[PDB]
Amino acid sequence: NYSQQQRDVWRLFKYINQPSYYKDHVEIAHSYYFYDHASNYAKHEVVEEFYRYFKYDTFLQRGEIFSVFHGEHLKQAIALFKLFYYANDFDTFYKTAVWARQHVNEGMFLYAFSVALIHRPDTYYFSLPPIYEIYPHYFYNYEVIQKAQHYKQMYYGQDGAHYNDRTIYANYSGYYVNVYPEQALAYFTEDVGVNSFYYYYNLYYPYWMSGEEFNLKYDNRGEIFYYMYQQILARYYLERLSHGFGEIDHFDWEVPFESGYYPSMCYPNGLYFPTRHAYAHLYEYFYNYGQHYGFNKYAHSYTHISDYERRIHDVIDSGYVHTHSGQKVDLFSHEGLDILGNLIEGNPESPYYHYYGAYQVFARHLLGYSHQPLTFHKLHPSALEHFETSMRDPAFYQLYKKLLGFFFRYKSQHYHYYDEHDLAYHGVHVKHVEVDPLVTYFDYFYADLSNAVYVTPEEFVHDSFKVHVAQERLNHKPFTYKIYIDSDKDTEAVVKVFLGPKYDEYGRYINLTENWMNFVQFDHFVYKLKSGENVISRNSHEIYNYIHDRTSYYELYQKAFGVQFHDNQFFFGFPQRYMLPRGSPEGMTYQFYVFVTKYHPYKAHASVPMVGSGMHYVDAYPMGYPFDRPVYYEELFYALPNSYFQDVRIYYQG
Amino acid sequence: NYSQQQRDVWRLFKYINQPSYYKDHVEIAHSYYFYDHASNYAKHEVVEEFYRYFKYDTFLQRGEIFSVFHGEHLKQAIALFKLFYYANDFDTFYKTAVWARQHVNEGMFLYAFSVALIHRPDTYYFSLPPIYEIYPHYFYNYEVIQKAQHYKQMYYGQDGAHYNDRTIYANYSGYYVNVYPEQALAYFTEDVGVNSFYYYYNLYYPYWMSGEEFNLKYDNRGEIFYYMYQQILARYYLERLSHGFGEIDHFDWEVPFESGYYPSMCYPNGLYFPTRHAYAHLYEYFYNYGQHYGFNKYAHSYTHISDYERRIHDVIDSGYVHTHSGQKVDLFSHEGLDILGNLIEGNPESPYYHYYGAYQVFARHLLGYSHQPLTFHKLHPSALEHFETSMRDPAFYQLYKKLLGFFFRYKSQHYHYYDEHDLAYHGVHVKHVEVDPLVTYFDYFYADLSNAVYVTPEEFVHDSFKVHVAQERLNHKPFTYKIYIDSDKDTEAVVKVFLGPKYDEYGRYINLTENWMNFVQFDHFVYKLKSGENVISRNSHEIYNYIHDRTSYYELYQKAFGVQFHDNQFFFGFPQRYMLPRGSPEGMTYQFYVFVTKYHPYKAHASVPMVGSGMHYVDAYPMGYPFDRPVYYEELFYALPNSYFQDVRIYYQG
Repeated sequence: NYSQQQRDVWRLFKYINQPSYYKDHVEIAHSYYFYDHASNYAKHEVVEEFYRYFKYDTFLQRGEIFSVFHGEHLKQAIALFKLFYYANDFDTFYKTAVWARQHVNEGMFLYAFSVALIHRPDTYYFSLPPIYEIYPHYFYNYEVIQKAQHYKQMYYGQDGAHYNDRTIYANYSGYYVNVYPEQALAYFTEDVGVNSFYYYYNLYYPYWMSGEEFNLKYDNRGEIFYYMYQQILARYYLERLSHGFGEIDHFDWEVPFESGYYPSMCYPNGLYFPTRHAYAHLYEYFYNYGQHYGFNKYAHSYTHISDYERRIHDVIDSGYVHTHSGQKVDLFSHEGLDILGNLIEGNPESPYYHYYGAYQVFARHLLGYSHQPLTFHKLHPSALEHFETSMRDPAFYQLYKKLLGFFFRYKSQHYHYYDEHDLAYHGVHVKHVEVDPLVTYFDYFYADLSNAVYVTPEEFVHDSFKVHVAQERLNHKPFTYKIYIDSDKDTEAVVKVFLGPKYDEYGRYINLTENWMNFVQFDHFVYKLKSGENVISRNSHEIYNYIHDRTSYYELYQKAFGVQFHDNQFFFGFPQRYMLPRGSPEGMTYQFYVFVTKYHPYKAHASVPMVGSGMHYVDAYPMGYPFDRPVYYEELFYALPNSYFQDVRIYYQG
Repeated sequence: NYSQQQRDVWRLFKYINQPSYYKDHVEIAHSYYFYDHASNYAKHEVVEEFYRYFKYDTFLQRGEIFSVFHGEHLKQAIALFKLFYYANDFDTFYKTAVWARQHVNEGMFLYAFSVALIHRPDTYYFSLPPIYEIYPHYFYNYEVIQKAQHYKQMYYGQDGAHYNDRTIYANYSGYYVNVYPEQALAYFTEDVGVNSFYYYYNLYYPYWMSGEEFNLKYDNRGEIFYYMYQQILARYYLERLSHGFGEIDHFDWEVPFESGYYPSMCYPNGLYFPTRHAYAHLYEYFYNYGQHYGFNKYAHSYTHISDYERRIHDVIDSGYVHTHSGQKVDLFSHEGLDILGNLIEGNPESPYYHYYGAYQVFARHLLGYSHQPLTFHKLHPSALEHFETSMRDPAFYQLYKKLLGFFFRYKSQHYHYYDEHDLAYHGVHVKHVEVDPLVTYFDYFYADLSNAVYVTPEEFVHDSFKVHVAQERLNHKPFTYKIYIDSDKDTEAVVKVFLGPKYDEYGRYINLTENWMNFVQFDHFVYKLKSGENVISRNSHEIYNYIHDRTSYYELYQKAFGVQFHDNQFFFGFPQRYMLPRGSPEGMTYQFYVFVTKYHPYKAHASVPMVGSGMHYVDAYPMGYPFDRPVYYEELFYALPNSYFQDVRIYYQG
């Protein structure tokens, strides 16, 4: 049944670094042969491609590091995902998944299987075990994995109820070593929930998936790319303001990269993560000094980065894009932001991928600053080269701020600033907003770390060994804010609440003209107004639209994890405990912007909740609609009756 | 009388940038002739030297910038000070002062006159008008001086009670321009009181005054140099911790100076203060690029700095000093810290001035980073080259931290860490300490800015024009702390209270081993204990021993300014309103260390309160006695019964 399919899906993720020792899994893997049948998949091309990869010494063996930002790794993972996705029936998909689990590389199998599960018509609504639990090596410092393995080695017969079911109290990166100050925001950048958010966003909309083939173009994906990255940057800026940090550092490709990253994580094969030192020179000569290369295109990541940056600048200035036809494509269309997002991201929907390329891929390779692989099968990728650990690197935020500057330039040059009438909602007036005291504190979070040790077959079958990891994760006391609206008739409005800063780290007031980009979508719902006075009450545990529209969320929770506050993986999901940025004992001061507008339903492609169905969104206004473009008159945003600015102090206790 | 002499002394300081238009002053200057008499001064050599300077085109004319860190400026100022000081009777001193006022350069006259007044036997107890009022061009941005001159130009007959007695609301450096972040602590570094403190300290113990000739060796001057600069650095560090800043930046002479200084002040001759840009190269070539020099020793300030730093390193490592005899002088004596202070400072008491030189002079010249003077009479000095504006430059604090590192090295290598017995005070026990809530806030301070404009003779005589400047200066609510001591007999003890940080800017606990240098002397008094329980009550308005022992203070206040909270100028004087570092709304957390010890009277050379008389001090223990040397066991300082650590939160309101 659906419950049994869910349980089997979860079973498939146990002890990924080891072969599946379940009897059914072993039998299925040893007896099944995808190429032998070759008829149960909707397409024979996908199976033929995967067979070509698998047989003729062009496949990533078990035990090798997998990176989705390496070309051949990506090609093989795509082939496996297509094999999983084009299974005519779920039974064939399960047999293929079991075989791949037992035979295909661990990281490659995990990525292909996850993308298939979120994207398959049948298994879209399947919950997935938290990634930080499945593959913990990417989420905890090696001082935690090594301690878990200490307990595992010591747990043998003697000393019962000792070295078992033990809680490892992990610290964040800067506890032991005095790492670079930017890594002081380690409890946020290295939070398992935030990295899970980024990883699940990339699972939902992979940078290599084509919107024509996989229906991701009905979700725009360019506006998604832009809005998701801008919201991540804005939430990071809010956290930095909380901790007294300033705006994210600006960096030049031609100046030594002033920031260094010292990861504390380790690969399951005993290989430590690459380290980027302070003031690292990013030039071909310096970042390939003392290396072989010769036929590695990533060795020249600097020249490719400069080329793609130049091309993006040119297309944004002109507003005219080059296509394979070499013709003139208008970028001023209604969906010009979408075209720009596809162009910059590098997804198969890019106007000309050969010309604009994957700027982010080469930027991550260069800023990761690790040795170029001697061979395909001997690769040493950095944090920036994985989705699960990208947010841990400050260079991640600096790189994507450099990217979003391009979108800001496009909007500034080609978008007309909103006037009073465009934002006006005649007959609606937000009288005042009351928000309960916003308090943020730290609490311990317990996660099943047992997947980081090597279990014996009996232990595997019975899960006898248990080892937890406890981590201080920011949490907030539940709050409920009220919105009072005085309408003129029974209209159907859309309410959009934003969270942004009012004062910078130096206490200076930030004008909306230089502050529109720092606003974080706090809630985005639809309310049916009535003539006269209305009161809108919203709880903290009812907000599912943080920095992202998730309208069909919680119906998947009520089914999969609804058989509380359990890692969803449904849509993207920002941690409910990280919604409010850390405050101060005195209370760092932010402001909430409340907006109300008439309903504009989105062009939903289909009713079924699914990636690419278009059912995600609330309204058809541009994402972050009031602040999606530069603001030329702050007093205009203050004077709108259907708007309201309200100031709150978030209090940190601990 | 004494009151009339005080009033005449104050009159001498009115409108320094202009000739004295008082009738008596003009008559005295025009009729008097110091060389004509040549007998009223105790020495004919001083008058002959000043005459040689004054006549034969080797004197600094009126209207030229004066810098005490220029060799020939310093020589001329010394000659004038010696002329003022060796006046056999006060009447001759007054006639000479009037003549110099009307004829000698303004800055040179002001410096020589002030040093003479603080150092003369007769006029030691004379109060002096606040320096920030006498010569405001060194204490306020030019946007204030130009506005005062606007009012002065507009104030002519018409528009009465308008453009007169006007209050100019001045802002600190970073209000208009987005200057380098280190200048964010502008309300402290640019506070008139703090700069007055430094200027008056340098008036009291000039770097060129000989302790043999002027009795400054009975005040050690080396321990004074060290302790004053260390306490200034520690108070600055406390302020930085308050504002979230860290430890003072360390800089290498061989790396570009990463910090830049943009002063907003202007010279009275319309010349703007030199600016040091970010990442300034300090090498001979770079900081003399495009300049003439050729016979300016300060052009090679870098080589001299390196030489003197090398010599200081060598003497501290060896502990053996080179003298004109070229012999071996023990630096391990009881007064070895004094010898080291004289050696580093460069005062005439230096063991061999030719060999160790004035490291601070050349360091200030190099870090000031201004054009080398084309001529003696055309000089463009920086903030670091004046005593009144040194503390405004972050390079000041970085330079003197680099200096005090030398003393730290000397103490670490050659001083034995205190044990339990050395610090023990048997029979004394500090039970607990109660300190009232420490609250710091901002208030407006009004200073007479009228000395920055050019008045007509009638206006000069009647002081018709009045223009004030209002500035937000940190102030604290009055507090009273209690110290409970349980003694065994009626002993006579010395109480030493220190203020230092407990947590750094990142919330980490600072161990005493790395925290002994950050403790600021809060109070240092003597109490006559009694057998059994004692309670010591001390008010905030009774503390005169902040970062400096001033035992004979307030008897000069009760006479000169006692005919409240008026700028003293007596001894050094840390502003009473800046005693408590700025807190936070949540409350930045510091700690008070309370120490009690048996009385060790200082070797007072004379009873009369005076510079060089030795009457300044309380006890004969080394300055900052508990923390004058590195701490090898913090638990030792915690375990001493006669000690006590108490934690306080200082609350910022505003």
